[PDB]
Amino acid sequence: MEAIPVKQFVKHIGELYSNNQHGFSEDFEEVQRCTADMNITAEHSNHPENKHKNRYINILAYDHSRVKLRPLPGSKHSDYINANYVDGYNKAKAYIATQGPLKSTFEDFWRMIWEQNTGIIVMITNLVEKGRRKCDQYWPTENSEEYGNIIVTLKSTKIHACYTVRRFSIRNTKVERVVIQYHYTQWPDMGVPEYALPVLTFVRRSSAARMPETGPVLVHCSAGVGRTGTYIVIDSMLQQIKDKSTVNVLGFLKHIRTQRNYLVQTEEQYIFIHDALLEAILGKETEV
Repeated sequence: MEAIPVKQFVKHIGELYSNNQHGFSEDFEEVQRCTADMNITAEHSNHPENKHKNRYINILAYDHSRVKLRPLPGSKHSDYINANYVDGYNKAKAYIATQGPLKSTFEDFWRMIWEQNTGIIVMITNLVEKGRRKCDQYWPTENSEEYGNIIVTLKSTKIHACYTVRRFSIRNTKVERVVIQYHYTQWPDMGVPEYALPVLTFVRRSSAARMPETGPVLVHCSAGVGRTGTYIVIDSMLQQIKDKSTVNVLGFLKHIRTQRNYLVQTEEQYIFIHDALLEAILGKETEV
């Protein structure tokens, strides 16, 4: 895959903006089309027994990269959750991208967290936005809550200007673990954040929280495609910049689009990614 030095990437961004953002439009159009003939299937998502497990009927999890739950007694499709492994920078399956959990999927959600050895949750949505339900509260407001065989206890809450951090411990009663939730809270009902700096800080801090060597970082918003893809791309590209002082947004995005549908869902989001990376490059840190 063809990466470009930071200095060239910065000039490339100026070019994508020019001529009424003509370059951004052709880029994203290319992204929108790039899997159209691959017949990537999602039969499980579409199976009538999993229907109520999906937040949106047209947002599916591709079969080849879906996260599978261990089967349950009783049960055939008890392995299904609307969630996919997604690659990160130099590390396959660095993330799980999933929808905002439904009440009917709370057990599954926490079971996946257990079975995957996930230690970090990144939540990029409020429970309700502009009066619309985006996600259900899958964690205890206080003290403990049991979700099937997993007992979740809220240990601490830290509220920051643009995000909140919650520390849980979770116990499997089939028979411990720390799970930390980074919840970005400052998000407009329409469009992308006006300023990238708050988002950059959230990405930096939530990303550093990833301890070796634990399971994939779970990233979700509402549908688990738009803001979720945006986060995955920014996080990955930042890591690539720190490592090699090179960037490749379009190539990386086309790649992860094979892993879950609609990752980075809108052209506005695609543009935001570049604005965010530009400000990261201008603001720091070494070898630019």
